[PDB]
Amino acid sequence: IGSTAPTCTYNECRGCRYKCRAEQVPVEGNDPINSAYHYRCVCHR
Repeated sequence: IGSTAPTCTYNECRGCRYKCRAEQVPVEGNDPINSAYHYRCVCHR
């Protein structure tokens, strides 16, 4: 749908040891032009 559909692949968290997942993280809101949404990988429990 956007860029990282298949998350960042648990390897994205190579090191920790909990639940790994990636998601979209916008910064410039969205109402105005759409050009500021990236994706990152996180490792929480």
